[PDB]
Amino acid sequence: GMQNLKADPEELFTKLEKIGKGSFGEVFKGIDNRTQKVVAIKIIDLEEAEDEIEDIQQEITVLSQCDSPYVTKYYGSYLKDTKLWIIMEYLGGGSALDLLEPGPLDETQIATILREILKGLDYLHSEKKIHRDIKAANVLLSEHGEVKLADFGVAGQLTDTQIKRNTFVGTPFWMAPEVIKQSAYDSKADIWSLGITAIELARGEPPHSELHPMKVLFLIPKNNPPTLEGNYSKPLKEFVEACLNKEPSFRPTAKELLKHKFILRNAKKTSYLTELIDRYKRWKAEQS
Ligand SMILES: CN1CCN(CCOc2cc(OC3CCOCC3)c3c(Nc4c(Cl)ccc5c4OCO5)ncnc3c2)CC1
Repeated sequence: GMQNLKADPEELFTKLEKIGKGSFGEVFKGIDNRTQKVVAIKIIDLEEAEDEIEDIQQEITVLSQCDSPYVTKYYGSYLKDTKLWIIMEYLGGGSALDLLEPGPLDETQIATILREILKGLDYLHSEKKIHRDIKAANVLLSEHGEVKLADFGVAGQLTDTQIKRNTFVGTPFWMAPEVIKQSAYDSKADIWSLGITAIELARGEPPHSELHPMKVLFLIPKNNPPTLEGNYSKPLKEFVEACLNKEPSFRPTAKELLKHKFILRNAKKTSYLTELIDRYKRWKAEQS
């Protein structure tokens, strides 16, 4: 099971104020009392959240096996009475979805964000892991513009005896057709979700965003794949099209997409993304 579970978290960390909800539990800011670095603490009431427990175990397992600058760093899991503390690196720049709220991105920002997402997917997929919930809300940034994949709550693991998954998980607007159909699928599902995320970064919202999620559960397998419509560069449109193939084996790998024209021509230093982070802080501060 979970061999490296720890105890007595408050000997090592200080729990500070609530900073969000992780659907499983609450998320708190915290301090590593050893380094004085800020951490993010997700507290899960084990007494309450009873059948997502197998998902909790899954999230912990996957995280404890990841070591990448492009994946939210995992400190450890701590048992404390009826509570499980999952302690991770704090990322202060908000999510990519947050950064969209004040207005449109330009294609340099879109490419920069996508390139780092792609480095994350390359890492995960090389580790036979599948994120299965790629969307802007699960892409978090440090206050200086580093970009990491977050929320491994439904991440899947492939093995020598299980080469495909088939579980119905993810977020409907971003889900690949084969996942909705619960066919046998793999990392190529993440590549479809990446394509929807590209549209989301460009347009602000995924295709079908105004419809009830249950509707899209039939629309996505039925309809032709979405395309990126509007006045965007040809390489961006082709990048999206490449990802959004109904046939999974025809989608490129993350490795391959890192050499796409759109990425090569437009991605720049992640530090430039602090402009976006500042735009959000400004916007959020004057929001009524
Ligand atoms: C103007 N600003 C307001 C302050 N803000 C800081 C952003 O704060 C976070 C919030 C987190 O919680 C998430 C809840 C789900 O949506 C995304 C935000 C962070 C986070 N969450 C987290 C997730 Cl998603 C999954 C497992 C976890 C987690 O914490 C420990 O275990 N992780 C890291 N940093 C967070 C910072 C800036 C803008």
